[PDB]
Amino acid sequence: AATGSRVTVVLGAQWGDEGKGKVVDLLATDADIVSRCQGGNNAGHTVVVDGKEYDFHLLPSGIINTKAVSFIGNGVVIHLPGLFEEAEKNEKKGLKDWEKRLIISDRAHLVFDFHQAVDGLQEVQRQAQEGKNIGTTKKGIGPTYSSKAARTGLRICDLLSDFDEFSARFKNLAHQHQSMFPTLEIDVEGQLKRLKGFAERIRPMVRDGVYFMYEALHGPPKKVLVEGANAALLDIDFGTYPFVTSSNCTVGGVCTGLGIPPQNIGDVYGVVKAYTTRVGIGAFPTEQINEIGDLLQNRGHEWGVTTGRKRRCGWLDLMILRYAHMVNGFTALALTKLDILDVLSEIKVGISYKLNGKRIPYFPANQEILQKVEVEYETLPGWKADTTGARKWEDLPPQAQSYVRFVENHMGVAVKWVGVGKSRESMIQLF
Amino acid sequence: AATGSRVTVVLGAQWGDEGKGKVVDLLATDADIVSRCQGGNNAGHTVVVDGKEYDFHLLPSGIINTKAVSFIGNGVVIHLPGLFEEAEKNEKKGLKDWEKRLIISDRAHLVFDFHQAVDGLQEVQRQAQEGKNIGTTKKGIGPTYSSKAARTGLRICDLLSDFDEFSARFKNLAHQHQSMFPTLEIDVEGQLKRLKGFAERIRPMVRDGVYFMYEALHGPPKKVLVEGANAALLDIDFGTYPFVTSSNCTVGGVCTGLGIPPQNIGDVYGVVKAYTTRVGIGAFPTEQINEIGDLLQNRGHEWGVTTGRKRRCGWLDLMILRYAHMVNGFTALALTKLDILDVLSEIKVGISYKLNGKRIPYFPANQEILQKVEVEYETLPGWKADTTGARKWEDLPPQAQSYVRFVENHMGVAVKWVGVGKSRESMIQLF
Ligand SMILES: Nc1nc2c(ncn2[C@@H]2O[C@H](COP(=O)(O)OP(=O)(O)O)[C@@H](O)[C@H]2O)c(=O)[nH]1
Ligand SMILES: Nc1nc2c(ncn2[C@@H]2O[C@H](COP(=O)(O)OP(=O)(O)O)[C@@H](O)[C@H]2O)c(=O)[nH]1
Ligand SMILES: O=P(O)(O)OC[C@H]1O[C@@H](n2cnc3c(OP(=O)(O)O)ncnc32)[C@H](O)[C@@H]1O
Ligand SMILES: O=P(O)(O)OC[C@H]1O[C@@H](n2cnc3c(OP(=O)(O)O)ncnc32)[C@H](O)[C@@H]1O
Ligand SMILES: O=CN(O)CC(=O)O
Ligand SMILES: O=CN(O)CC(=O)O
Ligand SMILES: [Mg+2]
Ligand SMILES: [Mg+2]
Repeated sequence: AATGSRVTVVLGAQWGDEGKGKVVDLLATDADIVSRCQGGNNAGHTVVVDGKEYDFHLLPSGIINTKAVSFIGNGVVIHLPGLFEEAEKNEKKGLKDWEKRLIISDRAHLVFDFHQAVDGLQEVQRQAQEGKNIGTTKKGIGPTYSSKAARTGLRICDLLSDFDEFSARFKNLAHQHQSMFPTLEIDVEGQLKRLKGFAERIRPMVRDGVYFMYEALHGPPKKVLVEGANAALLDIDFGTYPFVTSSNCTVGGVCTGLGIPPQNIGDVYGVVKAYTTRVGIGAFPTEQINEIGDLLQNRGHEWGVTTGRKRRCGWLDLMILRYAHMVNGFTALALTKLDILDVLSEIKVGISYKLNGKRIPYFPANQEILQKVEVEYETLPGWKADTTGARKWEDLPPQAQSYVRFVENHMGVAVKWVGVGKSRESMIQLF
Repeated sequence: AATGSRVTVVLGAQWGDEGKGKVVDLLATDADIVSRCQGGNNAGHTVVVDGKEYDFHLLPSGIINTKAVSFIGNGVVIHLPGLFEEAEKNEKKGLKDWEKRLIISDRAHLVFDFHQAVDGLQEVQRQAQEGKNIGTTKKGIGPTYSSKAARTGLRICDLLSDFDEFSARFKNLAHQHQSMFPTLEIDVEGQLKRLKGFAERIRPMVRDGVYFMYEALHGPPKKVLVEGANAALLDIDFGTYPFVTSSNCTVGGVCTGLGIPPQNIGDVYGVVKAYTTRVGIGAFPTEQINEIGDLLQNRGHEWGVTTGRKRRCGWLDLMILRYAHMVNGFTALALTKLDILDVLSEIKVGISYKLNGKRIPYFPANQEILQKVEVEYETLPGWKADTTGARKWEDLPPQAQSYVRFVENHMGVAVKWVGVGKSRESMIQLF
């Protein structure tokens, strides 16, 4: 107890959009603190409660919980205009006094308008050069994380300190990018002015996140929830590089993005969609570009919560999941969108990859090798029944139960939740 | 046990060069695997054994241990020429068959010659512009971590796959930098050719680090040691930004740099020098630019193991140490270079900072605020006796013991080791 309490973590086990927003929302009901540790607003997390639906991006999904404090960690890159723009969209949905329960770490880096603009330019440039780009959300996430590493980026604490100093580096940073993209137009005083405004708006919410989390973990017992963004296979280190996002979406990102030791990390839940989706460029072994893909894409309403882009769809892929578990060490899983499969007579599930007629011993570090593998499946029998109404383990029909077990067994991790709808109550807790 | 074994970690608690090489060497004697998780060869870790001295940079310090396997994780950025150049320097010291016990993660990013060249240029540019630069080791660490985030950098697996594809992106990446520094000269085919050579040299050592560490942690019990590089206050997120290195030197870096969950991290030792040193630009509250600084710098032989640069010296600083503990959650400490203090009649120790005559509640996120604080000290009585010979807790004289306790008490972390020399046997294990 001297060490402190342990946070609960919700992580994406695939290529994002697995249902982290829904899982976090569920768990956030009785949490004292809900936080984001990495990424920016490239994330799109959907929460449904009482017929009311919200789409969060920078705001932690537990922001709707009026008793809880939503915290944005130092690992997150913030675009201030987008933040308020987002918060103000949810005001119109009933989000009241959110600015009263939102803490922002003063070490978080800032996404500047030219970062997003550079994001665009770099994509058009890679496309109109090598034929294809990464397919980023063009939210300037990659550019801003690149300025962070370079140590040229600015942080919250910078914006709130002397503004004349800030403006000095801001002008200099901008110029640096214009050197990358001469055709890049930046309204220095224009943007810089708005920034000056934002400073006073955010100021009251800002704090030292390190002391904040530390004090929280060692003071009277509290329940802290960490909302992962993106997912394992999108991890800058472990994902399908270079077709990944620019932050560590894996468990280690919790430590680096909030400044807490591995001794303060409790349960780490892996959010697993019953089938796989990917939005953007890059290998997708079980991708189904056919009638099956369309049923999944359509029945699942698979379109970017952030870009409106239609997501690619495929069968469940155990190779990526097992790989994800090796890096995150999930304590239990949340198997989502099981109901999407209610209508299939049979459901194929990828179990291994084969390159030269030979099976691969492990998930390829080289993404191109992945674009050449021939996955071998395990056809399972559908249940052809509506499960959207199930609320208990028994409500599920026989073949639905077998599907959950198939997942538990081939991964070696227990399924603690089963999603059968997008609304908070459309959940089944198995233990 | 189902989860697996837990690794032991050695981290720097200050601004580097605290003695991690000496601590790792000590602990590596009976380790099965010793690894690096972040940084590159900007690191300089000194090991002394049997009168024989080694200076490691990319090679894990446990490389001298012939029974153990030295592993370079995916969080590390490698400059191949420097790696062999380093390994070949230690051959001339008796390092035999090292290439037989060195594993290299195939996801590690590559530092290219132009990265180091860009490092130089950027420094000269910041200096000859705003008056001062960061004071990097000019090993191209910042530039290569910036290419990683941008997803433009290349990795081991890339170098070893099709070389024609590699060369394609290599040429493109180079051009990108020349756009940053037009005066930057790159011998594409020249460098690219050498790279082609290195590929075959490193190839046999490369492996999938994720599967490697995973298998190691779950197979028959083994002892894995993780050698941190740089230190807490140099952390890209938590250090004295922008006067920091470009990787997470804190505990979370172990998870992201090796792909292991917080559940596989055991003891995390903080290496603490009895006084503080910093090499490069940036705030240094207890810095002693005087006769005291010279005695410390001189008696301690404080000059860069990597750049030959004379390190800045100051009294011990508890503010940074306590802050370091908040982020790393040290389980025990290694108080090094206690013997350097053998001659002082009294020893001042910084306990808090004061900005406006008022004490600060916590370590400033803004580094400039740090350049304005007035530290308040706690003068302790020296022992004025030679401790270089002590090997037990009792050998130490009264005032030496009080110094160790002062540290244990003001940090809330136990000192498990006390350094009284640079040789492996010049250690005292308190428990
Ligand atoms: N039918 C159904 N929809 C679900 C379920 N869980 C989540 N969803 C929806 O699936 C979508 C997942 O996209 P997204 O919100 O981006 O996931 P996130 O980015 O991981 O938070 C959302 O529109 C959710 O409402 C489930 O169990 N069943
Ligand atoms: N006298 C003395 N020297 C020590 C002790 N521990 C380490 N050193 C020396 O202090 C220096 C620390 O620099 P460095 O090797 O860069 O530390 P690292 O980068 O943290 O591994 C080395 O030259 C060590 O040999 C100690 O207890 N006493
Ligand atoms: O540089 P970026 O803008 O991050 O784009 C890099 C790649 O990563 C993808 N991507 C980024 N965030 C994603 C997300 O987040 P959530 O699960 O939190 O809703 N869900 C799905 N895909 C996501 C993009 O489509 C792109 O291929
Ligand atoms: O971009 P970089 O080349 O990393 O420089 C950024 C800043 O970080 C410092 N620095 C980097 N590695 C260091 C080291 O490592 P070890 O403790 O492992 O031996 N020990 C001390 N100082 C170190 C540099 O002096 C500089 O101010
Ligand atoms: O929910 C977020 N994503 O799916 C990203 C996007 O819309 O591209
Ligand atoms: O041991 C490494 N450092 O001290 C870095 C340097 O020499 O600058
Ligand atoms: Mg989403
Ligand atoms: Mg060193």
